[PDB]
Parts: sequence; structure tokens; C-alpha cells
Amino acid sequence: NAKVAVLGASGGIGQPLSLLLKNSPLVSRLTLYDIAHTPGVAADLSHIETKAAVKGYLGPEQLPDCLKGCDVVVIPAGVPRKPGMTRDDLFNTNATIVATLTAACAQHCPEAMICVIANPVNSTIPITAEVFKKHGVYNPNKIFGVTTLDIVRANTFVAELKGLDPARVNVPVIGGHAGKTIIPLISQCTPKVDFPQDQLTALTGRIQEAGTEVVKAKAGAGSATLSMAYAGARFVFSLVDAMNGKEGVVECSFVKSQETECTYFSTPLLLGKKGIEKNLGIGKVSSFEEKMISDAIPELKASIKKGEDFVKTL
Amino acid sequence: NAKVAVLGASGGIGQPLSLLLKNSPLVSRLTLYDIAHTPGVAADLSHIETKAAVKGYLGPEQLPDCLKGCDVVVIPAGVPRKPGMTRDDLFNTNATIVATLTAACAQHCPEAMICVIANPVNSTIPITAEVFKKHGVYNPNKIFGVTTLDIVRANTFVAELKGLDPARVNVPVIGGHAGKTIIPLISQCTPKVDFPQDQLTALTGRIQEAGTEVVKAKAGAGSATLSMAYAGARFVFSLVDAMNGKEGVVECSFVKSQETECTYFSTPLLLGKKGIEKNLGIGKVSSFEEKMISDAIPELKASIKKGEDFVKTL
Amino acid sequence: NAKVAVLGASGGIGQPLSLLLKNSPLVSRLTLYDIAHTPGVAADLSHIETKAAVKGYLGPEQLPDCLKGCDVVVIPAGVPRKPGMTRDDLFNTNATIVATLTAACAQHCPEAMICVIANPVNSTIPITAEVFKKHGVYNPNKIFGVTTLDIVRANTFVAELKGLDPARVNVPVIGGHAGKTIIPLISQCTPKVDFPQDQLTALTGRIQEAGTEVVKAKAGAGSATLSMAYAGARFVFSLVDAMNGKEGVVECSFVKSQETECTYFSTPLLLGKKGIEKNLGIGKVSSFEEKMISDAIPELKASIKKGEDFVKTL
Amino acid sequence: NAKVAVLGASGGIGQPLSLLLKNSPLVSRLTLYDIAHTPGVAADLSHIETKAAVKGYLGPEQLPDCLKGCDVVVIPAGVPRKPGMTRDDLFNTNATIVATLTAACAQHCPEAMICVIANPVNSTIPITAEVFKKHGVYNPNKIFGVTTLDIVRANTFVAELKGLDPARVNVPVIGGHAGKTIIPLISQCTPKVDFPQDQLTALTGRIQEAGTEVVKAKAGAGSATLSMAYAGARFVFSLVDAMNGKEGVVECSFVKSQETECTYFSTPLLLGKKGIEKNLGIGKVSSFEEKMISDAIPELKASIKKGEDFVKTL
Ligand SMILES: NC(=O)C1=CN([C@@H]2O[C@H](COP(=O)(O)OP(=O)(O)OC[C@H]3O[C@@H](n4cnc5c(N)ncnc54)[C@H](O)[C@@H]3O)[C@@H](O)[C@H]2O)C=CC1
Ligand SMILES: NC(=O)C1=CN([C@@H]2O[C@H](COP(=O)(O)OP(=O)(O)OC[C@H]3O[C@@H](n4cnc5c(N)ncnc54)[C@H](O)[C@@H]3O)[C@@H](O)[C@H]2O)C=CC1
Ligand SMILES: NC(=O)C1=CN([C@@H]2O[C@H](COP(=O)(O)OP(=O)(O)OC[C@H]3O[C@@H](n4cnc5c(N)ncnc54)[C@H](O)[C@@H]3O)[C@@H](O)[C@H]2O)C=CC1
Ligand SMILES: NC(=O)C1=CN([C@@H]2O[C@H](COP(=O)(O)OP(=O)(O)OC[C@H]3O[C@@H](n4cnc5c(N)ncnc54)[C@H](O)[C@@H]3O)[C@@H](O)[C@H]2O)C=CC1
Ligand SMILES: O=C([O-])CC(=O)C(=O)O
Ligand SMILES: O=C([O-])CC(=O)C(=O)O
Ligand SMILES: O=C([O-])CC(=O)C(=O)O
Ligand SMILES: O=C([O-])CC(=O)C(=O)O
Repeated sequence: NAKVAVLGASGGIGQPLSLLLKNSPLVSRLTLYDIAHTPGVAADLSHIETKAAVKGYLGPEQLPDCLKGCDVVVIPAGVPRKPGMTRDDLFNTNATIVATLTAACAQHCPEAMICVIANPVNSTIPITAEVFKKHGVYNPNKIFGVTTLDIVRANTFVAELKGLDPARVNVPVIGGHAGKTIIPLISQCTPKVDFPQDQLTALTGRIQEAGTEVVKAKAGAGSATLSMAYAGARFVFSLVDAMNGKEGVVECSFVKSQETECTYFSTPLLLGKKGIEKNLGIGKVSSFEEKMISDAIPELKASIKKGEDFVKTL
Repeated sequence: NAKVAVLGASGGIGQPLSLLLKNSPLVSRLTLYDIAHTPGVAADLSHIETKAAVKGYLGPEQLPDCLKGCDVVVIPAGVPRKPGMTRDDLFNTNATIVATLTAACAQHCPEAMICVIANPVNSTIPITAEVFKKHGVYNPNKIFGVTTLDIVRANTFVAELKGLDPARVNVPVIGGHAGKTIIPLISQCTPKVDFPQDQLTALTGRIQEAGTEVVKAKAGAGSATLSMAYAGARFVFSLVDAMNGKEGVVECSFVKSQETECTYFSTPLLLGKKGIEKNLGIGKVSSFEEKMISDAIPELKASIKKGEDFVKTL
Repeated sequence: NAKVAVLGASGGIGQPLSLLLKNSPLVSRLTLYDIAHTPGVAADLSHIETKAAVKGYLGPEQLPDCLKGCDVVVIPAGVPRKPGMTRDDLFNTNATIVATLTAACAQHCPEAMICVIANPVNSTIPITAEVFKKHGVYNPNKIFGVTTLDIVRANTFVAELKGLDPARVNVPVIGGHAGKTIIPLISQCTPKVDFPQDQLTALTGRIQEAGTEVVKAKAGAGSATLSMAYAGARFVFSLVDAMNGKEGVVECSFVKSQETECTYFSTPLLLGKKGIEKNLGIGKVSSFEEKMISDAIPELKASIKKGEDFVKTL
Repeated sequence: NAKVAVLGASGGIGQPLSLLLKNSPLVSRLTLYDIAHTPGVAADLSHIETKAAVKGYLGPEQLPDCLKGCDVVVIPAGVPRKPGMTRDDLFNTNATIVATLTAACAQHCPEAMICVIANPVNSTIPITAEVFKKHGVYNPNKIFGVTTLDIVRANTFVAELKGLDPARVNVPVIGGHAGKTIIPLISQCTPKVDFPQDQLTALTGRIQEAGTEVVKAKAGAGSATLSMAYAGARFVFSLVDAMNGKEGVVECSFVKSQETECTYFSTPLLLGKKGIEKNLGIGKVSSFEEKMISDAIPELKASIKKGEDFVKTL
């Protein structure tokens, strides 16, 4: 019974994301927006033999019609990295894109859940929050910075190393979504896994730099797209299941947080009909993980401020 | 336990196709091949938290390693249509691509199911079979021209018209995969549907020009990609199920046929452990449908001969 | 002070062609048309320090404006070959394009010189003509099939073999613009050059399949663009000098001709103030060249007919 | 008789750049280099009827042979801006490229004139200089940051406002190549022009942000390509004319400088057979212009520092 909109639906991420969404019996209405190529993408997906009615929308003039009556909005719209770039080098470009798109959501679907994929998530969620404030519709329980791909990677890597089924592995990942702000809580991993500090340090670095590993392997042809489409769909499915009253649905996401001195932080979250039902916090951690959290906060605060500062200048 | 190869994995069809395969618990190994970009696509997909081991291969030297030990090979490689073009206009381009890649399959995984997506299917399948004949390993029960998207479209359109759930609609589609060679047997639809003639005619034509409809909408950005990924994945899963012993798996597909005077033809096929268990044939059709079959045989024969001739001229 | 229009200006040929035209003191107004990207291209060129004013038009609504008051119109618009394709494979797409564009030329700038680059030239010129006849403004002295790249190539290939300065070389080339219809009259080359038969065969072969050797080297990335931008510019410059009144300006081009039983043919044309001043005809040829002319007529006649018969279906 | 190398020859700038170079009798050998597509660009150009011997090279393995015996090396190789990006957001990506290409130049053609187009120019020239210093072959008279397009834009806008022929206009532009650092000395224009302060500030603004405007106009399709090919060809031509002993050849360019407290700076340059013959200096400037210089200096210093610091990390 759910209506989902994808803003940036024509991109590397947008298209496979929209495919996974079209395939799902959770979605009953799928609206697709972009500045380019949307009608062709929409006609393509509309042929798939599932119940979701698909409709494409092109240009800022048609953005309002797209957002009308939306339960959930996902935002891959944005520019991806090239080899060498940091996530921060994309800031100027993506800030503008996010501000414009979130404003429309604020005006035309303020009760919707907003899932921002565009980078850097550490700054673009603050932008989304303030933009919603500036239109007087802010609800911190419905704005999500999608960090799911970090969890998905953590699970895959730990599964590979221990020879486990990655469907049975669950690694909480907290903090933010860039470099050393990504903190894998291997001590909270289910099932429990024992590593020497040797491997545990590499495993942590592997998770932190996984996004850059992929950018290097694509040699200028973009960043993670297919895996991100999987993670983005997974998060939307969790969210939509929770909104149908499924119980015990937990996902980590970058949101408005009380858990630290940082006003935005990613922790595991109990999702429900409200959006965020309850924030489960950092919980019990190892010294090594405590350390990483302390180091990450400086950088996190800078990125949050940078986002709030940008909204002031509109 | 299925080991699947995708040849043309970096393209518009191949990337999302590879994603759907990677997500499936039916696939235990996913080997990807292309002449460009493959290692980035594999890196990206390798991070998804499912059991299938992903491996990328690039260039002719690496093709035999992609194909070794494979149960199924999907071949979406090939040049897509631009607006105005027929599928036949791609022939000279794609004939060489398909001949080369099928020669490699015949050499390195002769016992695999070979699923050709590359257009024009009405000609590229005959090419595939003649290549396997020159290598002395032609098994006509394992070579499939993937027509599944024509069935997926038919199901969607019928359901849209009658207000049904498309998951519950099943339209056999026969003949070939180009214009008037696409023959949707609406009279054999489950559930039985009755349409006034004017609606039945418009529906039948819409199914036939569905691909051309998507090319127009995309305005030179290519042909159907996301829905073709859906259709090819569906077909591969059907094949794998049947290989795992599942009973009553029926899919339409353009194969070696003696149902009409055409050497190749698409009809419903019961699949089993060794590919085609039984060609279920045309069955009983309406006169309208009888007329489209008569009208399609000339074009089909020409396209078959065209393909056979290409392998002759070598 | 010639007013030139480039239809298809955002393309691989269209862009560098537009650069060469912008760079010329002959051009006072450069109007650029395409269905995509034309505003960015126009803005780009408008920064160049030449006097030509640049204006960019987008989509068929703005096509009339683009052609208003034009003296010469260049049509590189169309779709390029991929490896393996013949020029004939592009017929369906490009015939529709040329017919649509030349229809507006005929409506909005009937007096202008019309230079068609879009392949297959052997068919697209007849189309242009039959479209102009249909609007009752056909002037056979103003419609040119741009065969210049053949000449340019021939000059270069002769000069590499005789170690000559290609600037001083002039080989006339007659017939059409596809495979065996391209007839390089080496016997009429200035300066005079003597080759044994085997070298004369291989040289002529090289000239005929040069387009295809470039399509192979580009390996999917399209056909000749830069050298066709050069050849196109040269012809437009030649044409314009004559319109200003320069005496003795001769360029080979594929036009309505009565030299052979083929109703369209390429020969050296003396250009003047009203288009073609005088068709200079074949002239003196060798035995080898008479063999090639006679062998070529059947293929030209067919391509001429395909083009003519296409306009009837409109 | 000059032997020019183009690194990044397959790009949007590189291809038209390479064309203009091939069209000049000043060039005897044009070696083209890229990581992709160069063979097909080379073949395309090799057909043009001018004397330049064209040769394609592909991948870091062939780079050394591209550079042997070269007189001028031009480096447009790099990533262009998207809308909203500053030239400096490209630093991390383009620094690595420039450092690697210039490293090869230092080993294989240390005596050649090095013309860097890659952005951000304010930092890439320092990178080149320091890479050349590491290999003990630094000559500050031979390393140029192509600011030429800034001058070409200044000429054009001034010529539009005063109804002049832009070919008879020269505005010196000084400082650097990014935002406020671009300082067009309108007071030193020839022929003399004077604008009211309100028109003068707007003109100055238009020149400073001209590159960003073309990016805006292209809506994500890249940055200025054709005009940059013009500006870069112009510069190489000036540099080759002077190398042949021509006199009175003056071009602005960002080079090693002591005209200000900036260690690198752009001012008009007298060019001769050793490269830089004489720095002509800033000259007499208005209050408005002197103020812009003062404001600019801290930004240039930072950009220069950024580049130097990068090479210390290798
Ligand atoms: N949070 C995460 O885990 C990850 C985030 N990303 C981010 O996702 C973003 C998108 O990545 P890709 O899809 O690969 O890039 P892409 O370049 O392939 O596509 C971007 C899409 O955004 C669209 N777009 C740009 N401006 C728009 C606007 N104003 N309105 C609507 N659409 C607009 C473009 O038309 C294009 O279709 C990037 O910023 C990337 O950094 C990527 C991977 C993971
Ligand atoms: N049977 C059907 O129902 C349908 C068939 N198609 C066909 O699928 C083919 C691919 O379409 P798209 O993926 O959209 O095109 P695309 O251009 O996006 O991708 C083509 C892929 O084939 C690869 N390729 C080209 N030559 C190759 C070679 N020699 N060896 C290995 N790979 C090679 C390219 O590198 C690229 O990865 C086309 O022929 C298209 O007409 C498309 C839709 C439906
Ligand atoms: N006669 C000759 O010697 C040569 C002819 N050609 C031909 O030139 C044509 C174009 O080649 P490229 O520029 O390389 O192709 P391209 O694909 O790079 O660009 C073609 C341009 O035409 C435009 N276009 C497509 N449909 C249009 C329409 N309906 N109305 C207006 N514009 C439209 C496209 O948007 C694009 O800007 C091809 O047919 C190619 O075969 C190429 C080389 C030599
Ligand atoms: N100084 C100026 O006035 C201007 C500078 N630019 C700069 O020019 C540069 C190139 O721009 P475009 O050609 O339009 O972009 P593009 O993407 O069209 O060109 C990229 C080219 O660089 C090549 N490349 C990338 N890495 C390479 C490497 N490691 N080795 C060899 N080639 C490599 C690519 O293969 C491609 O051929 C950009 O940095 C852009 O910001 C653009 C306009 C004006
Ligand atoms: O690295 C990028 O640009 C995209 C990203 O966040 C990831 O892949 O995790
Ligand atoms: O039309 C194309 O090129 C692809 C195709 O076969 C379809 O969409 O049915
Ligand atoms: O091959 C093509 O499409 C373009 C052509 O006619 C040539 O390059 O001579
Ligand atoms: O803006 C860019 O990226 C290229 C540039 O420097 C210009 O056009 O002046």
C-alpha cells in the first residue's frame, strides 16, 4: 500500500534502486524523478509484471506532481566521486541538489520519510533537516541518512573471514559515513566473532575505505552503484515494513541524535509507524571502539556545521 | 548451487542483471565478463551480503576462466537500438559478437544452458546453434533465445486492462522476438480474459511494439534495460529451479523447433534437469492468432536463413 | 558574411564542424540546431574571438527560428556506424532524420544551399530532393552530398606513397559515397603519379574502405568525426567563396547529374554564385577506372531508388 | 616543423585541440596520448590532408614513446567540473594525473615546452615545476599554465560591447585562472576603451566567472571544450612561431614569476626560442585593477602552497 519516490532515478544508483523497488510487493506506487532521461526509465520499468504503477517525471516543473501523496522519498540525486576525490569534494555540488529537492518534499510531502543517499551524508542530512525547519515542517523521526551499505559491507567481510552465511551475520556500524567516522562495532557482531587486534584493525580499515576501494576499481567510471541500490532498497524495505506494523525492525542510520555531543550520529534504530520508534544508542563497546568514537567526533562536528552554514546562505 | 556466467556484464542490461543474480540464493557463483569495466562491476557487487562469490573477467584472455564450470551462461552483450532502427539493423554488429562469445561457450562450457538476449534473437539463435554444430557439441535442449520480456509485457498489459494482479496473470507468447513475429496467445491466458475486438487488437499491437515504444521514450539513450534484466533473471531462475528438480516449470523461449515449418520458433517449454523436457507446442489458438502465425513465418524464415548464412560465410 | 546553419550541431561531427565554422572570417551568423545539448555548445563557441554571432536552438519547436535567413545549411545530424555495420543499416534511422530536417529547410529557408553529410549519402540526397520536390522548391543546383572526405583521404594516401606535400595534391573522386561506388580517378591526379597495378589496386581499396577502417579503430566509439569536420568545413568554405563570387572554385560533390544513367552522381563541379555553375563531368579515364564506373552503377541505382521510395511512404 | 604531444587527447578538449593542431602547417608530428580511445582518434585525424604525421598511444606503457623527441607537450588530461563545483574541488583527482604525466615528460622530453591545461591551473603548474625539480631538469622558461581562454573571453565581451571586430582587440589578463584571481586589465586594452565603473565591474565579473557560466549552460555535460581547444591551439601556435624565431609574439600565461610576491603569476610574456624571452610585467594599472591584484594574492599563495605540498607527499 506504499508510495515511494526516487529523486535522481536516472543515475547509476537511481535505476537499479528503482528496479528493486518496482520488484517489491511492498511498493504499490513508484514515482521517478530526475532532470534527465526519466520518461525512458519509467516506460522501461512499467513493463515489469508487478503491481506497482510506475510514473516518470522530468524537470523542476514536474517535481510537485511526483511528490504528491508520497509515503517515502529516496534521494540518490547527486554527483559521485572520481578516483582521488574525498566525499567532501562533492559538497558544493550536492548541497545545492539536496536543498532544492528536500524543499520540494517539505512543500508537497512533509509527512513522508526522507532517505538521503547523496554525499556527503554527514553534511547533507543537516541540510535536509534545516531546509525542513525553514519550511516549518521538521520531524527528526522521519529523516534518514542512509549508511546501510556500510553495514552490508561489514557483514560480507566478516562472513568471508569466518566462513559464515552473510545472511546470518549482523554488524552494527555507528558514527558517520566517511573515512574514520565509520566505526564497525565488531564486538557487537552477531554471531560473536573473535579476531586478534592484527586482523581486527585491517577489517576496520577495509570497511572504512570500502567506498574508495570500489571507486579505484571503476577507474573513473563512478562509485558503488549496484551494491548501493541493494542497500538503499534494503533500508526502504525495513522502513516500509515498520510502517506496516512489523515489529523488531532495527537499522543503523545517520539521524538527529542525543547519544553524543554530536547533534547528528548513526546508531541502531528501532523503526516503527512513527519512523524512528526508539534510538538504541552506542551500547557496550570495546576500548578500541571507544577510542575510534572519540577521534571521529571532531570531524563529525565540522561536517554538521558545514551543512547548517550552507542553509543559512540561501 | 547454480554457477552462472554473464557475458556483456558491464552494459545496461548486464549490470542490473548481474545484481538480480547476485541477490538470488539460487546462485552460488557469478562470473562476469566484458571487454571493458568488468572489474569495477565485480568489486561493487562483491560487497552485497549474499552467498554468491562474484568474479570479474576482462578481455579475451580471461573469457575461458569466466566460463569454466558454469551451469548457465547469459549473453546480453551487443549493441542496442536507436530510434528508427529495427532489431535487424543491429545484425551485422551483433552477429560477430554472438559468434565469438558462443564459440567460447561451445569450447569451455558445452554442457551449460546458453541464454541469448543479444538482438536480433530471430537470427542470433540460429547463429549460436550453427557455432555449436561446427564445434560438435550442439544440444538443442540447452540453447534458448530469451523471449521472456514479451511474456512479462503481455502479463502487465493484460492485468492493467482488466484490473488484475500481474503476478497472477500468465500469457503465452509464441513465434519470434521482432514486430509481427511476436504472437501473444491471449486466448490461452490464465485467467481466461475476454476483450472486445478493438481492445484485443490494440493490446496485441502494444505488446508487439513494446520494445520500439521504449526506444522512442529513451530518445537515443538505448533500449529496455531494467525490465530486460528482470526478464532474463526470471528466465535464469526458472532454468535453475528445473535443474534442481522442480516440476511444472514452463517458460516460452525461441528454440530449435518442429512446431511449424520454421526451424526455430518460440512456444511454451516444460523445463527439466537437462534443459527442455518437452516442447508444449502451439496448442489450440483462435483464428485471429492463426492469422498472425501465417503472417510471421515468412519473416521468421528469412531471419533464420540470414543467421545460418552468416556462419556459412566463414 | 555567410549565414550558416548546422543541423545536428551537438554531435561528434557537429561540434568540431561548428568550431571550424566559428573560426572562419567567412561566417557572420552561426546558428546551431540539435535535439539535445545545443545551449551548452553555443555558449561554449560564443566565447571565441571571431565575429560570427552564435545562437543555439533546441528541439523541433525552435528549428524554424534556426533556419531563418540562412544562406548555407549543413546537416551532419544522424546516427554513426558501429563496428561491422554497413551504411545501409543506418538507413531507417537517418532517412527519417534527414527527411524531417530537409522538410523544414524547404519550408523555412528554400533558397539556401543544402549540404547533407548524413549517411547513406547515396540515398539521403535523393530523399532531400524528393522532399524539396514535394514542397515545390526543388533547385538541383543547391543540394549537395558531401563526398569531400573521400577526396581529402585520397590526397593524403597519394602523398604518403609519393612522399609529396598533401597540400599541393588534388585527386578527383567520382561516383558515390559507399564501398565500390567511391571511384578515385588516380589517372587525373595533379601532380601526375605512376603506380604499378597492384599498388593502384591497394590504394583505391584503401580509399573505398577508409570510413570502415576508422570505425574499426574507434572500436565502438563511433565513426569519423574530426576529419569529417575538416572535410565538411572545406566544402562549406569552397561553396561560400563561390557565392561571394570567386572564380574557378571546383569541388567534387554528389548531386543531381545527367552524366550517366544514374540520376544522381558525383563529379568535379564548378561552383558559382547560384550553386552549381557547371558540372565538369567524368572527363578522360583509364581502362581500370571505366571498369569501376560500370560496376558501380547498379549499386548507386538501388540506393537512389531506396531513398526515393522512402519519401513516397510519407 | 614542430613536434607536438597531446596528453588527454581523447577528451572533450583534446579531440578538437588535436584537430586544430593537425590543421596547422606549423606541426610536423602530432603524437596523441590517453588511457582510452586514442587509436581511433589518431586514425580519424591521419586522414586529413595536411603534413602532420599523426600517431596514437595508449596507457602508461606507451607514454614514453609518445614523448620522445617532442618540442611541445600540451596537457588537457584531467577531470572537468560539474555545475556547483569549484576548480579547486578537482585538485585531489587532477593533481595525481598531472604529477604522473609531467613525471614522464621530465624523463623522456625534459627540454620540451610544457603547457598545462588541466585544472586547477593555479596549483597544477606548481606541481609540474616541483616534479621537474625532483628529476633535476627544471627550466622555468619552458613551463606554462594556459590562461589563454581568459584573454579570448575578455577580447570577445569587450568587442561585443563596443561593436568592434574581436580579432582587432587585445585585453591583457593577469594573476591566475580561478575566480577573483582572473584580473583583466581593461585599462591596457587595445584599442583603448573606457566604461563607466558600473559597466566595468559587470564586465570584469563576466570574465571572471565565464567558465562557470559554460558549465551552467551545459547542465552536467562538462566544461568549455571547443573554446578551450581554440585558446590552447592559439597558445601552442604562438609558442611554435616564437620557437621558429618569430618576433613580437606576446601571450599571457601562468608561469614562474617575481613580478609579485607570488612565486607563480600570469602576465604578458614575450616568447622566443628558449620559451620565455622576457616577462613584460604587470605594467601601469588603474586603482580598480591594483585593488583586485591585492585581493587576489592570498588565494594564489594558497593554491600555489597546495600544489607544492602535494609533491612533498610523493
Ligand atoms: N551513502 C552511500 O552509501 C553512498 C552514496 N553515494 C552517492 O550517491 C550519489 C549518486 O550516485 P550515482 O547515482 O552513482 O551518480 P550518477 O552520476 O550515476 O547519477 C546521478 C543522478 O543524479 C541526477 N541529478 C542531478 N541533479 C539533479 C537534480 N537537481 N534533480 C534530480 N536529479 C538530479 C542526475 O541526472 C543523475 O541521474 C553520489 O553523490 C554518490 O556519492 C554512492 C554510493 C554510496
Ligand atoms: N531479447 C530481448 O528481449 C532484448 C534484447 N536486448 C539486446 O541486448 C543487447 C545489449 O543491450 P544493452 O545492454 O542495452 O546495450 P549496452 O550498450 O548498454 O551494453 C552492451 C554491452 O555489450 C558489451 N560488448 C560489446 N561487444 C562485446 C564483445 N565483443 N564481447 C563482450 N562484450 C561486448 C559492451 O561492452 C557492453 O557491456 C542489445 O543487442 C539489445 O538489442 C535488449 C532488450 C531486450
Ligand atoms: N559522409 C561522410 O563522409 C560521413 C558521414 N558521417 C555520418 O554523420 C552522421 C552523424 O555522425 P556523428 O556526428 O559522428 O554522430 P553522433 O551520434 O556523434 O551525433 C549525431 C548528432 O545528430 C543529432 N540528432 C539525432 N537525431 C536528430 C534529429 N532527429 N534532429 C536533429 N538532430 C538529431 C544527435 O543529437 C547528435 O547531436 C552519421 O550518419 C554518420 O554516419 C560520418 C562520417 C563521415
Ligand atoms: N585552463 C582552462 O582554461 C581550462 C581547463 N579545463 C580543464 O581541462 C581538463 C580536461 O577537460 P575535458 O577534456 O573537457 O574533460 P574530459 O573528461 O572530456 O577529458 C578527460 C580526458 O582526460 C583523459 N585522462 C584522464 N586521466 C588521464 C591520464 N591519467 N592519462 C591520460 N589521460 C587521462 C581522459 O581519458 C579523457 O581523454 C579538465 O581538468 C578541465 O577542468 C577546461 C576548460 C578550460
Ligand atoms: O564513495 C562514494 O562516493 C560513495 C559511498 O559513499 C560509498 O561507496 O560508500
Ligand atoms: O528493442 C530492443 O532493442 C530490445 C528488445 O528486443 C526489446 O525491448 O524487446
Ligand atoms: O562510416 C560512416 O558512417 C561515415 C562515413 O561515411 C565515412 O567515414 O566515410
Ligand atoms: O571551468 C572549468 O572547469 C574550465 C575552465 O577553467 C574555464 O572554462 O575557464
